[PDB]
Amino acid sequence: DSKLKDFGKTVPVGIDEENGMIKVSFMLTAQFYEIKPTKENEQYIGMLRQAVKNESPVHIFLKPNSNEIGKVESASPEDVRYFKTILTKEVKGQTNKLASVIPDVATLNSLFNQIKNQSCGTSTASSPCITFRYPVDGCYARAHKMRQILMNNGYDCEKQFVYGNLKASTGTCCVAWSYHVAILVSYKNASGVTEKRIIDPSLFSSGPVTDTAWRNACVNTSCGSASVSSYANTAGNVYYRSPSNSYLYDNNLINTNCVLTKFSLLSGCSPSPAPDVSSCGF
Repeated sequence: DSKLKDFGKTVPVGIDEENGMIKVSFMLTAQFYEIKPTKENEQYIGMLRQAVKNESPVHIFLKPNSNEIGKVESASPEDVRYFKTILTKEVKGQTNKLASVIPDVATLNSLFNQIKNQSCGTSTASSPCITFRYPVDGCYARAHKMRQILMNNGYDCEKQFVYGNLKASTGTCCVAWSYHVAILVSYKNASGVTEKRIIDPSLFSSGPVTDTAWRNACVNTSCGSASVSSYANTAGNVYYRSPSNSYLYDNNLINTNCVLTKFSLLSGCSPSPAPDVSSCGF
């Protein structure tokens, strides 16, 4: 209805009960949404539970200015068909050939610098800049844009998706996430042995870090309760991976650039929830 905020259609991917609240996660967005387990909400909650089970879409209405779900409606058959097409079990490899392994640490560091130079809030960056300074949401777009920079240099990489009750701190404020993603880059060390590091300037400004260290930064207990439930490594071209191992792609960065543009001026841990990006297509 008009009193509720239309979030649009999405596929819920997780549901749990924490502190008398039902916490729901959705595809692509890293934000949690909540719904109170009241008698009035029992059917909405059931619709969500079944949709999580089956990875099927629903239509979400939010209480205004909040992450609280006020209503859940069924998705159309056109919706079901549409979501099955974009959130797929069809695996599509990267078409143009690139080197999957960076030749040395010096080149890894060069790549890190090129990526960090594209941060929103730096004079070196070109539009759309990468919105590292806005950790609330958009990890998926930041990671895909980071990958593009590697590809501009003739390299590909992996993604690592980590999932759970995640919390991270900028040093001055906290965000909560249902998942996070960054690029996982393979490079040859001094002895020619392949090692991997995450690059993620939204969490580590200094340089590439181990994935172990990066996942730890996603469970920052100074922010509240946090834990990891899973992680998965994927091909770099995967834009988003669901907890059911379905893939979403963004091969022309249509979605990536749209999201980065939408968040371009945002910084810190507000606004939360992040602005609507449902209009960004693929």
